[PDB]
Amino acid sequence: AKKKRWNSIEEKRISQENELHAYLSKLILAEKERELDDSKHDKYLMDMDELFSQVDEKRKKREIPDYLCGKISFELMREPCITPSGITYDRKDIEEHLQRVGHFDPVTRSPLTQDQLIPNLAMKEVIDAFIQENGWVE
Amino acid sequence: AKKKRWNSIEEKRISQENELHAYLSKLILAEKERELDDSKHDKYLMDMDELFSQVDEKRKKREIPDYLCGKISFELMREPCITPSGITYDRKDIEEHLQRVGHFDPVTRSPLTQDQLIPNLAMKEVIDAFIQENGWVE
Ligand SMILES: [Cl-]
Ligand SMILES: [Cl-]
Repeated sequence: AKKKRWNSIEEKRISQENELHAYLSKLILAEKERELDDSKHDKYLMDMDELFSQVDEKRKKREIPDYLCGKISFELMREPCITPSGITYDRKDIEEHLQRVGHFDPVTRSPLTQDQLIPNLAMKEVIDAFIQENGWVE
Repeated sequence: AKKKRWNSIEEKRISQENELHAYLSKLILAEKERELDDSKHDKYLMDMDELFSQVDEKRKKREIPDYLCGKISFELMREPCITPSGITYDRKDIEEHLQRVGHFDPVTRSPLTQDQLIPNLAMKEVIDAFIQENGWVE
C-alpha cells in the first residue's frame, strides 16, 4: 500500500553507499597516480567495486522464493495450509477451488474437502520471518 | 563431516576482505593527513569499517532458525512431517516418540499414530534451500 517508505529508506542507503564508493575509488586511483609517478591498485579497485556491486546484486531482490508461493495463487502465501497429500496451498485459494472447482487435490487429484485442510503452522512462521527480514515485500 | 572445507573457503575470503579493509583505511587516513596538513574523513572511515564490520556480523552465522528445528529434536529437521494438529516434527523423532513414548501429539496431546503423519513437502524445500545457501550447516 502506502508502504512506499521502504523505497525512501533504501534511497538514503543507496545514496550513501554510492558516495562512499566514489570517494574510495578516488583515493585509490589517486594513489595509483602517485605510484605510477615514481598495477596492484587496479586489483584493489575491482574488489572494491565488486564489494559494492555485490551488496547491490542482492538488492535486485524481488526474488520471492517459489517454494513460499501457492500452487494455485502462484504467489506468497498468507495462510498456508497443507492437504493430506502433503501439498501446501494458500487457504483462500484452496477453499476457493474446493467450492468452485471440485472436491479434489489440485495436484494429486486425491479426493479432498475443506475440513481435511491442515494449517501449516511451520510454513506460516517461515513466511512471517521472510516478510520481516524483507520489507520490499507487499 | 570432512566438510571443514567451508572454513577453508571462507578463510581465503575473510583474508582478502581484511587486506582490502586495511588498504582502504590506509588511503583514507593518509588523505586525512594531507588535508590536515594545509574531519569529514573520520566519517568515511566509520562507514567504511561498518561496511566490512556488517559483512562480518552476518558471518557470525550459526543462526539456525528455530522455526526450522523440530519440537522434539530441537534442531534442523531432515524429514519434516506435520501432524493433523498442524505441528511439524522431524520424522525420526516423532516416529520415535509414537513408538517409545505414546500415541499422542507431543504438543497438543491429541491422539496420534504414525500413519497420520503427513510429509511437509513445503518445509522440506525451505530447509533444502537453507542448507544450500548456508554451507556452514552440518
Ligand atoms: Cl495456492
Ligand atoms: Cl522433532
